[PDB]
Amino acid sequence: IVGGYTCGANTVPYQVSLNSGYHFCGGSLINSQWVVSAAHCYKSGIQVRLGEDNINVVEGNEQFISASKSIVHPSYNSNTLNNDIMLIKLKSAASLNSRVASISLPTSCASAGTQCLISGWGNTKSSGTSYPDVLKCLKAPILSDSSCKSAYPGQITSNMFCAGYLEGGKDSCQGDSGGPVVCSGKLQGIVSWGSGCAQKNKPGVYTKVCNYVSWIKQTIASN
Ligand SMILES: NCc1ccc2c(c1)CCO2
Ligand SMILES: [Ca+2]
Repeated sequence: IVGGYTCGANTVPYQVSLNSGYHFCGGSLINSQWVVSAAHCYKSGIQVRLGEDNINVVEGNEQFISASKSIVHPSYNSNTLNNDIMLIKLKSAASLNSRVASISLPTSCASAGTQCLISGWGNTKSSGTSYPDVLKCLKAPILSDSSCKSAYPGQITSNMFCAGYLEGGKDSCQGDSGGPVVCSGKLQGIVSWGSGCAQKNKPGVYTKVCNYVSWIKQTIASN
């Protein structure tokens, strides 16, 4: 996250870290057994780390649970990033508490102008490279379809939205991938892509979660 703030420990209780020897992506806990992330975060050998603040220090609220199964969306295209969503099942159910909690799925698509919270352990510099240990946060609005399209000609599908600031300075960044965009207590986006971080006229692009709720529910019901 560039241009964000320190969230505070365990203040974003649905935020997980995906670890394969090191943090490599965010995700969102959506029930005791399942996490939502980006398809471009897929790999084998994932351990889900819940209850994290400092990802380099055991602070006392963590739960570490290995994935039993990954399900990339049927229609994910890794060249266009259309349908950039996957589900990860945990080998055991997480203990839910005030610091480890699921985030609700949307029942309707959010509108441009809605305020959201984006979080993660990604790079905090737009030029340069510095990875934080503790979780960073950013409040950012959803941008209109038209302005998203204008920023990225011929790249924004109906499964994507932009959020952030056209003036730049405040955005998600590499290592935030797969993490949440939460708006009014609902998971509306997944950190997906963009062009650099926090550049003028290049806001973040996010997977539009409301389009995937019935796939998510049916997948959970049979897996
Ligand atoms: N600035 C949005 C954005 C830019 C780059 C990036 C990500 C997000 C996740 C992977 O790398
Ligand atoms: Ca920790």
